[PDB]
Amino acid sequence: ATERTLSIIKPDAVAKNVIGEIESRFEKAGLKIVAAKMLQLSQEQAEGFYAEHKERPFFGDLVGFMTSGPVVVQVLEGENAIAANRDLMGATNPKEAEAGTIRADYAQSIDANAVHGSDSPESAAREIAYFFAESEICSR
Amino acid sequence: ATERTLSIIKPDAVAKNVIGEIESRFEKAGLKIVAAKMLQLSQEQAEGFYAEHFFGDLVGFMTSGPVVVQVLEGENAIAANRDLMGATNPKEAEAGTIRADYAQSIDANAVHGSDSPESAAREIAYFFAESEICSR
Repeated sequence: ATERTLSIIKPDAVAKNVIGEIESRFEKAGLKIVAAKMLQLSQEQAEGFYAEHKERPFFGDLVGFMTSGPVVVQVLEGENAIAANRDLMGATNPKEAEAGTIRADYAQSIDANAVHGSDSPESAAREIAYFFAESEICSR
Repeated sequence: ATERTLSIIKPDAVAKNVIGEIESRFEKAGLKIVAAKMLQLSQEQAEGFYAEHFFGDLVGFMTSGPVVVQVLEGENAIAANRDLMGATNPKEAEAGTIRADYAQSIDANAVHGSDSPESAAREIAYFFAESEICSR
């Protein structure tokens, strides 16, 4: 059945002005943007969201980047969306993503990998709540 | 000059999931999405926004479903957004313009766009706080 997952278009993608194309990959895969907003995270906001990695070697560098510029945080909804959005995205590391994946077409380095998406139902619920209030989401 | 303008992707376009295609239109035209949010407009919100004004029809459509409100920035953005959208009525908009390509009627014309400098500032400020617009 249908589900909702969190997707972030990251600073690097935002700065390349490729929001439309990426957004079209989602839409044309059958997923619908049911909640979205552009913003710039703060040191604290980035750290809250990525708390899971709070003691890994790239945490400091990740926070830096996810806060370095604006992003489009958004909720994608559709049939089996969590798994779907992962298929669209490709490997976290761009040099491993099959051709045609957002991460392979729009990014070079794992630092600046274009997009984020949730990896499970449990993190999908957590992440959506982090950035959106239920009344903000306009299921359609 | 580098101006800003208000853009809305109206319910009809959002309903058919073409947010990508229209967004790519602006970006490729040289415009930049410098602030955005999806949201369902309430009665007052729509009436509030359409302050300088069939009215009951406009309001009715503009609230029939979710929309994406946003600020576009870049050289001559206000009129470029206009030349891009095409004529307000799609039954007359030149081929290629957003409205001809996505729009059915003048009642559901896919997009909206600050019609002037004075209308832009008003329109932008109504939906967005300055701190939600991050130029680049």
